[PDB]
Amino acid sequence: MGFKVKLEKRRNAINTCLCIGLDPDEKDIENFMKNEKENNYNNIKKNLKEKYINNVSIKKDILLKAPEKSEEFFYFFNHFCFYIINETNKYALTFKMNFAFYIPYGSVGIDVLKNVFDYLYELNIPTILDMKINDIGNTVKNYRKFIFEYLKSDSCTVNIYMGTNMLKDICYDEEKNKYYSAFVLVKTTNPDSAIFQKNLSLDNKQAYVIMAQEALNMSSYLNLEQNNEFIGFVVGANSYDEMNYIRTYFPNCYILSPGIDLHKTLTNGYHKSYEKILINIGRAITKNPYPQKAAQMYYDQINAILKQN
Amino acid sequence: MGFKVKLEKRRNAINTCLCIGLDPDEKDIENFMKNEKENNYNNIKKNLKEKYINNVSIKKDILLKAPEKSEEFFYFFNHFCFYIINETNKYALTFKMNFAFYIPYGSVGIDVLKNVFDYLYELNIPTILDMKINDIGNTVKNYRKFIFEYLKSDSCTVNIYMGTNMLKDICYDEEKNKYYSAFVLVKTTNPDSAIFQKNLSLDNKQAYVIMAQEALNMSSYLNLEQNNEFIGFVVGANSYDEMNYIRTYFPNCYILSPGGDLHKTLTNGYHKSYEKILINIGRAITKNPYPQKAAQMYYDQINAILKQN
Repeated sequence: MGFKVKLEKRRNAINTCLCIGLDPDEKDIENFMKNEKENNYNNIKKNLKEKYINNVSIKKDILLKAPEKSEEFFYFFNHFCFYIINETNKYALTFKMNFAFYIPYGSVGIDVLKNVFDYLYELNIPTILDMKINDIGNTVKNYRKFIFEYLKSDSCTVNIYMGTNMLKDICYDEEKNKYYSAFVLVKTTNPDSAIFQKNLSLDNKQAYVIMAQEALNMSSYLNLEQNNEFIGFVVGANSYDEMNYIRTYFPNCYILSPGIDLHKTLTNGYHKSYEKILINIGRAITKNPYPQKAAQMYYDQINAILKQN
Repeated sequence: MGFKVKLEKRRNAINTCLCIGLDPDEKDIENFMKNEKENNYNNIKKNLKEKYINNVSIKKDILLKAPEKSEEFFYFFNHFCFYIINETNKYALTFKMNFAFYIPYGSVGIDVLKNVFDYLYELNIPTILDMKINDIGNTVKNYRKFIFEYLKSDSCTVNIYMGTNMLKDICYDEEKNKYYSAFVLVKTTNPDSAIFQKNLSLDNKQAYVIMAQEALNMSSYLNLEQNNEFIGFVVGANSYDEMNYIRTYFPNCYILSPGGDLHKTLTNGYHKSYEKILINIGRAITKNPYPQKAAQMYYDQINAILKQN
């Protein structure tokens, strides 16, 4: 009942700040399908035995079939995500799905995305939708409906360069009086991020500092924190200077750190409530041949730095 | 054969720079469905009877039925868009679809969007997908695939606040040796737009000015101009001062102007090749009870102001 309590409770249960990124590309699905057919559907038959696969709402008929060839891509795309979640959810404080990977095939990927979020909700695992949404206020409400109503995601990523007021139409819904969490793009992984995030300035502060300041001001205006919701910051893992600054001048804020030296990133943005520094690791786990092992490795590496801090 | 070439021929054929925005909300579909049920599906039966409806690729069986109640919403959503396109397409230089309106219901809206783009492609009408995409380079290729390959869109809107290099991954595909057009967000409609677009600055130029030149530097770098493609700007119609600066200091640009006083907007950003100043009208046409007249009305006004130039 609120993203902060759900994050707090889950953090107490598993004591890590690892966020697992599920961003399946075309190679992953064909390799998964090729591997599954070669090795007698070991993972698929384990998927079909897990409890919540019965609760997904899109094409459950097709998914629960043993291994209709128009649905072949849908079948393995959906089972690949279930396999990654089933293998690795034990080490994940949260799961972050990037919408770009589910859209390039049309509706079929949104159906998988919908199943993935339904599966994660059934598992009561906190979710983040990485869609970097941005638009004018009334148009933006369609994104809020899709993200927080259709997918029932716990939070999402936002590009507020078009204004901070859009956060009012993402993080709050007057018609149901429900509050939602968001992560705004502050400092990002690309090498040319600095052209606008850094070189732009106002009142001698850099643009990402102004954007972060603008975000938190809207968080207090909307009363998010009071309703167990928040507005957080996306800070690239490689951005050590900026990450240190954000934690220094903004403690109490939630940071989501994609693009991954792990020790430097965690120590710079550490917090006592370390669900306030989510470490996103994606391809390193999903493309690793033993995802549960790879996730367990990164789980231990992050627990080492947490106690050694 | 090229977005710049396609706009050129279509502009001379119909002599207008009107861009019609197809952004159907939930009420638009209910009102259309209520009207169709009362008047024995007058417009729906007019839609089915047009030649090009046969070239849509999703749920074609369902669409060509006359008026299984689960597909009811899909049926009227798709036919409403077909109705709007059929009524107003002869006055439109291009059609701009905003992705936000097609996603809030899950996969079902993407199926409609795909049919709308398939329908418009067959009509050889230029398209713009208003998705305001932004992401890191390799993830963004998924958007380029969705926009320019799946929907076969002619152009799209881009938020380059995360870096200009992402335009390299949108407007060009080395793997397929294809070039695409895009519109970059420069100055936008909202009242809180000024916090980052205006107040942020570098060496005393405002953020939209440096964003705009950074966008065009990537356009010249990518050789878009040679390949009959371009990178344009999204400048709000209400932003008269900024529109004035953009047209003079970057002439020969493509400008897409959503969102006042139409006369002031057009003459401020007018160009001899006036397909370089697309005028977006959405709610005024699609929510008007007589769309063809409203499209013809706005068509005549903008054709009239063109003569005073």
